[PDB]
Amino acid sequence: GADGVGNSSGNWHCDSTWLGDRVITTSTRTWALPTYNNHLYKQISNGTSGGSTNDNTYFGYSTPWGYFDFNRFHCHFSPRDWQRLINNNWGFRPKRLNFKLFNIQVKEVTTNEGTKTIANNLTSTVQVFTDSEYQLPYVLGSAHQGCLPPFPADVFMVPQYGYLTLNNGSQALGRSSFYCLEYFPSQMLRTGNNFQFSYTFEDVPFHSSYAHSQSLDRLMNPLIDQYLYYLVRTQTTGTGGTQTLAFSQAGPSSMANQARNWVPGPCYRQQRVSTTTNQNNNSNFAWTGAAKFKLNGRDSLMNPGVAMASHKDDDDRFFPSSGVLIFGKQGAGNDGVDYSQVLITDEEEIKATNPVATEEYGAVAINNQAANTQAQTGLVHNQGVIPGMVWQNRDVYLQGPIWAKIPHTDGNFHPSPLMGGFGLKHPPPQILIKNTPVPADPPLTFNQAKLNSFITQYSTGQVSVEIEWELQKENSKRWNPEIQYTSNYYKSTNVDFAVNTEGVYSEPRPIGTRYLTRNL
Amino acid sequence: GADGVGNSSGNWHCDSTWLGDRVITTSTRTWALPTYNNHLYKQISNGTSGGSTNDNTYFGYSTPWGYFDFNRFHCHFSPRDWQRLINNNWGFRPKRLNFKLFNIQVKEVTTNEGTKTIANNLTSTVQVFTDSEYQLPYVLGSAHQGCLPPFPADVFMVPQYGYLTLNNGSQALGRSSFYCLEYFPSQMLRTGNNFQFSYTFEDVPFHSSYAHSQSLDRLMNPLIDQYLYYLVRTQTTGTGGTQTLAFSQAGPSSMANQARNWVPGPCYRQQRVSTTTNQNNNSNFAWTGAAKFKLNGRDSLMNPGVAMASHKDDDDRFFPSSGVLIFGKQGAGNDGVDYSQVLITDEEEIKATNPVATEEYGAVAINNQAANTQAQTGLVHNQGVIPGMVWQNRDVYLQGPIWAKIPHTDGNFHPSPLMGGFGLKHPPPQILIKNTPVPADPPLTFNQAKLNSFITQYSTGQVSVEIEWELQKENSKRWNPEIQYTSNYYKSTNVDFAVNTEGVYSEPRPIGTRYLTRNL
Ligand SMILES: Nc1ncnc2c1ncn2[C@H]1C[C@H](O)[C@@H](COP(=O)(O)O)O1
Ligand SMILES: Nc1ncnc2c1ncn2[C@H]1C[C@H](O)[C@@H](COP(=O)(O)O)O1
Ligand SMILES: [Cl-]
Ligand SMILES: [Cl-]
Ligand code: NA
Ligand code: NA
Repeated sequence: GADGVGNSSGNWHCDSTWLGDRVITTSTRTWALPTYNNHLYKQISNGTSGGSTNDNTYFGYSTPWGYFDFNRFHCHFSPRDWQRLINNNWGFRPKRLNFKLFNIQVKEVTTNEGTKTIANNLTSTVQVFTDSEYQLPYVLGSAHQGCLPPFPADVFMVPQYGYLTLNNGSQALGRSSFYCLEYFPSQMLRTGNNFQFSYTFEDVPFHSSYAHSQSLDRLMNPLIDQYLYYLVRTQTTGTGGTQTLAFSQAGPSSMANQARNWVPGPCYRQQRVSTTTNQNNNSNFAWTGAAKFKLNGRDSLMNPGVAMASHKDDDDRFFPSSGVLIFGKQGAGNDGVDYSQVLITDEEEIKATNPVATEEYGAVAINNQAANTQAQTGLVHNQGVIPGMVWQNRDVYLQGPIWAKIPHTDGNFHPSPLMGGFGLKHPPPQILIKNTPVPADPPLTFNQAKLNSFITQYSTGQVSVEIEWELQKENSKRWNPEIQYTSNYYKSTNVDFAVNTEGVYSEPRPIGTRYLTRNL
Repeated sequence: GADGVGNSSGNWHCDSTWLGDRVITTSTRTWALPTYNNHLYKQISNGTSGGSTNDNTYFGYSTPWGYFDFNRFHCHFSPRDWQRLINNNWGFRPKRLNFKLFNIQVKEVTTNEGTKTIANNLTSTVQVFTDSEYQLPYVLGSAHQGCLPPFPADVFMVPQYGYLTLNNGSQALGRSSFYCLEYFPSQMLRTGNNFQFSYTFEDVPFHSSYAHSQSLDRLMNPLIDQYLYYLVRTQTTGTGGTQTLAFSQAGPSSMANQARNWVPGPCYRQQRVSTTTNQNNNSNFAWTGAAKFKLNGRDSLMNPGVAMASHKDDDDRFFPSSGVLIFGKQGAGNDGVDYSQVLITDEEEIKATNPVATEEYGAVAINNQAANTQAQTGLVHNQGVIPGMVWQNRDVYLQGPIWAKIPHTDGNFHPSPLMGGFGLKHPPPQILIKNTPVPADPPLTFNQAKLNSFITQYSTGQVSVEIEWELQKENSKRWNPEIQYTSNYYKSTNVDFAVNTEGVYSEPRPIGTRYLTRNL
């Protein structure tokens, strides 16, 4: 038969294939969908009143719908695969994908007298649809939990969909928009029924898997001397102290002086903090210290900020308070976890072209030099883009994000997601799922009221995401061995990126993308 | 319909057909699959610490998967069939096979208040796949229990899959590899869904079902005398005792002296032990006595060793402590069972070309003979292969193993499984099965955690293995009746290879392969 209950409505594909440039990832996981909001759209707001501050106010709605998110690299990549990709390519980018939902099973749970039994409702349905026109608030790219699990074996719960609208305090404005998912043409399923579609990534720039092997400043030959001169002295050396103009040709020895065609990238000052406890000043400056941007009278934290080097050499302990991504160690607590639990990423690789996060961009003269007045200079903590700058985008990690929807705005600049990734105008459409409400027996005499009693049930099934990535091979003529991600030989009680003695896959550290080195 | 619940998704084939050389075996058994490891991959290690010795240390993983093993002769052969094959062929070998899984039924068991009920989950699925590329640690050929039952009627449990990786003590090394079965493209089934495939055995040498009827030493005509001489005496006979060189032509009477073109096979000394209790020395030399090979600082027992004759004639009671296969009598206990329970196989058939297990290979001179110094000789307990050797491989039994995967190594010698069988580089692929986890109702509010609650269920179904064997008929011109496996006429209370009064099929003794005799 075509579609029956005693028939697999799809298969399990979890494979990675490398041919030439194209690497194909395929993942399958087993999901479970709870009933959300008792089949109800609820208005949710957080007020100014009460303990909560004004910066955490919001207005929105929580829907009875769940959504499928695969926006995390680890979903499509095995740790071993991530290794192959990082260690041999100068870049890569998504090309197309394929989604599938199958072997859907709906169960109805009954409880009597502390006795609980779960069996099948076959006639029951499950609704699915894609926001192919992008008419629904984009949830994804907010780094929200609920993406497919990293380990294929694990079975996961489907995230609940909800959105935010313009708000003043705990109130909404005239502008704020209320969306109803049901007002969307969605496809329905019964077990033996399957859903699926395909999408093709708009053209996007290859991510850089290469870390520079020349600093922006050191772009010139040591042996030669520039044909240009610079002002070397305003005053005669020694006792005389009489103003004079002396000019010198910037040479190899005087490298700093010599003129350059390109200058470092932009910077927003980030407060510095040291892993060692003692060094830090004894105040709770987590918030007061941190850089932030104020929008509509509300100050939001600048996380994770513009792309900047985490630390200057040998300052490894240092990190921006808010200027890097942080990943919890497995089993880590959501609130107030200790330092040991967290994995603080490090973006030092990009130090060569990008400004250090914790230091000034540089200095600019504050006044005209005078016969009486002395020259002055001021520091640059906040530096915007100017002609001649070059820079590197923030890195993605095996457990990082992949893409993000570029806001539909009149304009924007270098729209590469600040958390790292590919910026798409038309990203993979949001996939929405929901269990169709099955009413409990209605009262015998007609009632104008809307039914408030339903059979309790949840659904389960497999999901498949297959993505085709385009690689960009290395062309380096570097004579010496390059740096590469490896797993240390030395013995240990547990294996890296494996299950422990209890059956708990764990990702020991974040894994960057740039190991291979390319010239500037 | 094509695939429905009320439809047999396969039939029962249990037949043997003989045409010409080709004998075709077909078996079908009914299996049951329990849930394994609560749907969890678990890290398993045995430590140096505690009672366990260092030689029993290991590191590995236990998977939620089960595997189908047919690697035992009795599965495909009826005892009567084994008889026909052994009693009329000089050899045979596997040619191709066909596997099938069908009539899959998944049951979900419920327990309330000490009340247990088992019914059907139809929408539930079962995953299956073959390691057609050999990317998974090879379990088979380790003589592990869990192969299809010998008796067709019996219903069996499916073995759990698990593997081992490089370990130091209870720790893993950097090299050690962790495999995830789910990362394998596997096919899913619902009842009315069936799986199946075919494989063809790489070319392999016919097993020898023939026992030699000439000793390697006695390969020459009695009547004739060799045209070659040997050194018969170093000293004059009688009183004189003065050195002289005397040479004689090796004749029929002096058979031992005469030169030969071929010499016996290799040997590793095996400690001798007698079935009679009194003869044996009163010490627990089971381990201390036994020969062993030390790998990576760990001593493993040499079981079952190289192929060697169990005993010289009339030494029938004797056997190598570790140098023969042992099969438990039906109902025999796993640990510390008495001698009566066990069936100790006997490889005396091969004594003619192979060295006796318990005796030295022979002797070699230890020094140069001297006018003053006397000649000396030393025994050879360990003897490696040298030009001119010929030997017989170890026999397979009706309840023995069939093939084994030749380790993917740079080199090897005469790669015939030491436990007996056919050595294949690409053996029948491991067949992996697993019940797909069906989650218990999830909590209403999204949780980042991985689901830990599942409906309890197991599966059942029929399995079919069909193998085509190629025979090699006897060509003997032997005038007298040959020895053959028979069942003794004399009355008994139970029939050989039948069920007893309780319904317990039992294999009374091991059944060899070599009865027919061929010349050397
Ligand atoms: N990841 C990503 N997504 C979307 N747009 C991006 C991305 N990275 C850079 N850009 C911007 C930068 C330029 O404005 C343009 C490509 O020009 P070019 O001269 O090639 O830099 O796209
Ligand atoms: N059972 C089995 N499996 C695999 N390889 C085997 C087996 N028996 C012997 N051999 C080896 C011995 C030789 O190296 C080769 C066949 O050569 P020949 O001159 O025919 O002995 O194969
Ligand atoms: Cl976490
Ligand atoms: Cl047994
Ligand atoms: Na709510
Ligand atoms: Na276990």
